[PDB]
Amino acid sequence: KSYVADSSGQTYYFDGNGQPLIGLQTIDGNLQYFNQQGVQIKGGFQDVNNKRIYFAPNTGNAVANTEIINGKLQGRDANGNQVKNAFSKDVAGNTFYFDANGVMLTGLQTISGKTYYLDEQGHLRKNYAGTFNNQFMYFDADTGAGKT
Amino acid sequence: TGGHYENHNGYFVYIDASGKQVTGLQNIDGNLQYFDDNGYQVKGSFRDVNGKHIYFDSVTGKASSNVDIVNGKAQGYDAQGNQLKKSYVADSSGQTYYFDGNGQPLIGLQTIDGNLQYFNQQGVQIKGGFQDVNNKRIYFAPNTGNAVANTEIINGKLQGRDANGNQVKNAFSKDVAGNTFYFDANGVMLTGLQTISGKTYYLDEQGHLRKNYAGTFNNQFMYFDADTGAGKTAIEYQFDQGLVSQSNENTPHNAAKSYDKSSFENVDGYLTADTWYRPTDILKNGDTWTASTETDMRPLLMTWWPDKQTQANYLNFMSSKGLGITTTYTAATSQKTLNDAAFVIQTAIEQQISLKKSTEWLRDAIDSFVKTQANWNKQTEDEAFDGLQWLQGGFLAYQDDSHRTPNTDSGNNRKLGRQPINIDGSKDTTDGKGSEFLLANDIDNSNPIVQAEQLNWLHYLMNFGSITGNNDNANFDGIRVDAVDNVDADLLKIAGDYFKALYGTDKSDANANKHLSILEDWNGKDPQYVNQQGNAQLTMDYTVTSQFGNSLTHGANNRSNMWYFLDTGYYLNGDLNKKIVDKNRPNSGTLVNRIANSGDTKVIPNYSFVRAHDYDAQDPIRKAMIDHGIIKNMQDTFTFDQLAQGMEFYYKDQENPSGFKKYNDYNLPSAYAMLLTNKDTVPRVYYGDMYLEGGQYMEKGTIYNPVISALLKARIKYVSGGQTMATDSSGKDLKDGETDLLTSVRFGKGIMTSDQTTTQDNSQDYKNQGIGVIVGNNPDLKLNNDKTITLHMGKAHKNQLYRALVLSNDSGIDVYDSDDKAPTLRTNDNGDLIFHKTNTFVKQDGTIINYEMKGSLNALISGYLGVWVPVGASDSQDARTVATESSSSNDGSVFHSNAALDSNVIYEGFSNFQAMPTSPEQSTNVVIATKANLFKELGITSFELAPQYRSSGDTNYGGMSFLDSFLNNGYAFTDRYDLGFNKADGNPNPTKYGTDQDLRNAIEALHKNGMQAIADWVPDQIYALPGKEVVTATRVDERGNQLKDTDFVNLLYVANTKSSGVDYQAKYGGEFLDKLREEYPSLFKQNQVSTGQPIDASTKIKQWSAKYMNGTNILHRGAYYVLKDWATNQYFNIAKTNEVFLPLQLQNKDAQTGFISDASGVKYYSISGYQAKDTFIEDGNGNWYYFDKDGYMVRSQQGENPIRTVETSVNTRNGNYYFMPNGVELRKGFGTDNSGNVYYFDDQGKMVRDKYINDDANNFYHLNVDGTMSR
Amino acid sequence: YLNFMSSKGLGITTTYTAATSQKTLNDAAFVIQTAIEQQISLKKSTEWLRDAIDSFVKTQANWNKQTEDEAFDGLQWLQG
Ligand SMILES: OC[C@H]1O[C@H](OC[C@H]2O[C@H](OC[C@H]3O[C@H](O)[C@H](O)[C@@H](O)[C@@H]3O)[C@H](O)[C@@H](O)[C@@H]2O)[C@H](O)[C@@H](O)[C@@H]1O
Ligand SMILES: [Ca+2]
Repeated sequence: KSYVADSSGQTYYFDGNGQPLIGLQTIDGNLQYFNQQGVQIKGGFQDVNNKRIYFAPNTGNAVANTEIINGKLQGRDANGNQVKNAFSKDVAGNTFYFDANGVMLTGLQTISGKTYYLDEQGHLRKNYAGTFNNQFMYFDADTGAGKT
Repeated sequence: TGGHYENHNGYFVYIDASGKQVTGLQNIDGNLQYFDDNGYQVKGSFRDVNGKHIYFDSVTGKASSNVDIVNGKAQGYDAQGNQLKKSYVADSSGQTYYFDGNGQPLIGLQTIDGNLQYFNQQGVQIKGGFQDVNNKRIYFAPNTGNAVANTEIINGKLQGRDANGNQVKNAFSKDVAGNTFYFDANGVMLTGLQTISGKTYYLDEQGHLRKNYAGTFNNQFMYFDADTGAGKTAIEYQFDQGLVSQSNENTPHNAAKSYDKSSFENVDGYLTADTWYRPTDILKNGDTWTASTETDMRPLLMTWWPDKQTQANYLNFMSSKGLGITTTYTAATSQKTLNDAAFVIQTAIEQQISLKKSTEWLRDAIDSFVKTQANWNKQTEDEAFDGLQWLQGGFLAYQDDSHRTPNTDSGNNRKLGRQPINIDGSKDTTDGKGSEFLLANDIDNSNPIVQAEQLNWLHYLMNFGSITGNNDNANFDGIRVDAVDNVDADLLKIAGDYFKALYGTDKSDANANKHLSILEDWNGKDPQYVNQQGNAQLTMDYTVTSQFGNSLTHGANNRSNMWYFLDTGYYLNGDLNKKIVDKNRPNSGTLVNRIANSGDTKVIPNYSFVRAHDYDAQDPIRKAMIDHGIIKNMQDTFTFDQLAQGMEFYYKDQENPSGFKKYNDYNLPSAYAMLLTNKDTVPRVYYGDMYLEGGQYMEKGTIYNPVISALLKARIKYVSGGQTMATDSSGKDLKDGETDLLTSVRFGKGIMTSDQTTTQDNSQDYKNQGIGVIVGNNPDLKLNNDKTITLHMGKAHKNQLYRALVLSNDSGIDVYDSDDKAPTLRTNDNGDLIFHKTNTFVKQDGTIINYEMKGSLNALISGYLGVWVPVGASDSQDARTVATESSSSNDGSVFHSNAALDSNVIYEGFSNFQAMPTSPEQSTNVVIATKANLFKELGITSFELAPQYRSSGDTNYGGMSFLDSFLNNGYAFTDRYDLGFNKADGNPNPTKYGTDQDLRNAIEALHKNGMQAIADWVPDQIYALPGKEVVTATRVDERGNQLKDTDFVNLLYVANTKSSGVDYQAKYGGEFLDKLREEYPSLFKQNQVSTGQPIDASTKIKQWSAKYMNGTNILHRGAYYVLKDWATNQYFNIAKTNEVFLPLQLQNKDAQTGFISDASGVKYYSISGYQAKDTFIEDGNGNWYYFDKDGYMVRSQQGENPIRTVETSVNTRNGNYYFMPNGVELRKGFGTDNSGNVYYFDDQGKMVRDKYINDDANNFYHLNVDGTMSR
Repeated sequence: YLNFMSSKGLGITTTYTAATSQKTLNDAAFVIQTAIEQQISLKKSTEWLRDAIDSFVKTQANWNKQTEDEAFDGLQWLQG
């Protein structure tokens, strides 16, 4: 019931019997994946079951991430479900918003009666002041929502 | 649970199940959130509740860890709002602090958990950069922040920095990427070949140390170590086993008493890892050798092993069970030592046999050990889950291999994936090839003998009552074809022509319709093939089932508009005014256009549904169990108790008054309203929409029951004539007034158009017929005050009074059983019922009523639904059209979509997730008999019964069990002809649904009530066959295509393929064919498409075996469970004494094993004593070698190319390898040829071509087509 | 100051912020002054307070090294 790093800095988890876990496993709250050889997947996607999940670079924990499918950015949540009508992060730390059709949004966007500013790259901008509606608007450091 | 989320002025509010707006901290459905005094929700800010300081996330508003500047200083906090001590915390901007014993952040250099880290003046952790701490200079890692060696470019020269921040001089040092460099006395990185401390290393142009790199460095070959990159000469042989004799004083004793089936447990003559044999003598009690008696069997692995690796594992494993000194033995261990050790284990074994007076304990020890080994478990079977492999872990295709496995040869049959669109194999190279493999053992339906047997079974079912009870009223009338796309499409023709011959289905609609038959045919091109072939069975119409998913049935919020139901593209330019049909579209659209269907243009006859036993049931019900932790995987095995618990949550979710549904489908009444009013379709109704899918059969009705029941009885009364369909909508996007509310109308018996005022035959039936349906998918729909919505009931219904059958509102859907109890409304001169935002309706006598055209949300709807009928309907009014006896059509076809066919309704009267009957009286088919009446009066003309076949149950010979099997639903079965017969001891043995008598009584009862009974025809597979055979097998995907990266090709495998031969398949198999060939010769003379052959009744199938199968799901036995000699690659066998092949130890001959040099080269002998020829061999230290046809290891010469092309008996291994002077195969590394060109060789030694290749240190290289490295 | 003196048993232990109303803080400084004069009479001394003030003063960034930009590169290695 412990992790071990080998010579190459690869990571296994051995259970109650000393035998390595394979496949999807939940360590406490943490969700992790293990390949058929018992090695922990770190810093990459992985098609477990029906869904598709990204696992973090050093912790190896399941988290939201974005990848470019065809020529369009797509968003992936912590459960491996693609994101529609919601905000989702990538591992770098940027937040994006994806519409009903799963496509990332760009520019100034009014959602649920509040207004957020997304740059050319689709990054949600926080602590950003600018004349957005041709009228001054400061975008919150908290949630990026426009205040007057 | 049970409170909705609302957004006001940009903020989230939560309104309770109580109906109260929520303030304060609240754990809602497992998420911790906060709302201020106005009831708005907080995100990306900290709040104080009790003595807790809790941050909530900026996206979700969910409680999680952060750092707050509190007064002057930084302080960390957890998810529950406790100040953290001696822990890391990451803040909102992804930055990291470490807070000490007092909660105060550490600053400057520090060591934690053996890791050296730095913190800036504010206490933030430095990551991914250098840092001048003290006098020195240290790099800290990107994510961990731990101190590590790194290199930076000073001036134009790379420099190296170690973990302590000192620059590196006269040593090796890494960079973060992973590359090693060497730096000289003057600190400068070195290049090229370098000799340091009496050893030589190769550094490329970039100064990277190259490991596992072969190349001619001194003009003389040199292999650079995988460990440290130090050059070896590769002249010393690395194998540690010289040629040794194994024979000794025990050989003759442990030798086999006989070389045949007497003395060897076997399958089809071959041996397996867990084979036991009869040794000549037995070391009884470990004391005295005594001749063996027939019953004294012992395990092969006590005496023999396939390789030293396995031998060493056996010894260590048995040691661990108390049998010997516990040992660490490796393949490197000398053979002599291992063999001596095996005998001391043998001794201990014989001692525990005398002590326990048993061998069962050993059987279990051997079994356990055998599954330890990768070659004898699934790891060598390439488990995968993409495609239909999702079900069972992957498939094996059996092969025609007359040399090794002749009982298993199919006679050049096994045509795979001859689905409708690929019946002639013309799409075998594309994705259009059918997925022949689905579940369990896939039957070879491309073999004419098997095709005949499927027809025998078919006849048996259509005459089940005559055959099993001499009751001619207990016979099935039609069929459902399970898994059409996974079988050879010949079966359709076979079935079609049978029905033609016996029932004259191609004569008339009355004959055709007396034997209603349906197809589970999911491919999008199946409908048009079925129609080209004359519609012998009805195709499904997925296009409508699909659109229900998108527009009503699936999801909340985003849904396709109701507009999509029209498929306006059917008409040219979507011009409803002009209505010119589009002759040449991209082969798309809904199957039957219903915008203005006057019955004038012929369409493909079909059945349609909203749900099925296997559509929108299986997945939801399991997602529910997963979500409540009852199982972990969709494939996981679950018990009935596990299912019952999960079902409670499923039901709770289904009937949720909130109106939100996590697992269940939305708008089901509204979906059925459309299904049951549509022209040119035979609707099918799912038991599970009427009664609950779990527990006992008909135990409790669903909430939707009354509404759907009403729709069904009204369909008998009012549904006939032409149809129109429109929406208050023009496309994806809605203009100002537009509601996207759909209006569907039927006119009455002879009325085919809006503007038609009377029938041609002057029948008056039409006046009290017809129906109006209005449906929306928007529960928040509110009309403009101006807006009016219209049902054009038609010019045949001028000035007529209409009354509601069904109306939605905010608490449910009201259902009106008769004209008096319902609100009426009268049509105008043109025959339109006009509706406004606000309506005041009058009952015919009773009262005046108020009603808003308002979207609603509750358990029974998320949208709008209104249905209206003409008042004054007779009690026995019947709008159906009876099918005519005349030969209406010379088109050749069987079914025709018309008013007669549309007068049918199929009821799929079972669920896969029903519980097992608690008593005989509650068995499904007993209940069906007593309740037949009820279905007559809902207008069901055909009752689709579950598959009646005896469940294979919990029986499982290897590989993944499936839910069909362990839930006993009847899709997984062992005996195809056992439908609930008693045990031969006389005792009852019902299926899940009851005995054979219960079934015949159930079928008769349906005929007594004017309904047909449909038999589920399941020709694709059969489960859990008790007898083993040895097949030749290749690992394949659903389509029977070999996996790309598999070495499992044409290997011998023990499968479970043979039937009991004393079952009902044996009794009734092939019996009725002779009778039928005599009576209808043409059936047996007609050629099938896929084969060019007719069916072959010259051979009867009373017992299944592998020769009639295409394959199986993987059985977790291993690629080499069937034992083989590595040297010759010949498998051991003892069937026929003329062609015996055994290890020489077992024949008391001398088995010599090991590597031996001679003047020509090196040779190798396997443990079984044979010389290695034309095979690859792995030594005890893990190195691989290739021995050519002559028997000599391949090795590179001075001045010659080390790269050698191999063509072996083992085809999968063919390729280009790089053999060093001592014969070692290069693996996972670069190799230079004699000319200085570099190539790369993969995990298995093979050359790689035409692709980019990546490195753990992020170096990228390219390999051209010819193999060379561009880089 | 109010939080620090509170923690020594001199008042209700408090989280006060710069956001707290000036009125509330001033009232609270007086209830602390009162508590102070009691422990001065009780101990008949002011040294205890001298040590309490010293300690509190160095708590504050403007009154300790944090606003002095401590560095150790070059000869600054010797004394900061
Ligand atoms: O003990 C493991 C490790 O813990 C720290 O590093 C963890 C992790 O911290 C960052 O990412 C965390 C993540 O947290 C929230 O989701 C934020 O809102 C995100 O912006 C943020 O990324 C950091 O980015 C990662 O690089 C890092 O792995 C300590 O720093 C380590 O020393 C310690 O070993
Ligand atoms: Ca098949």
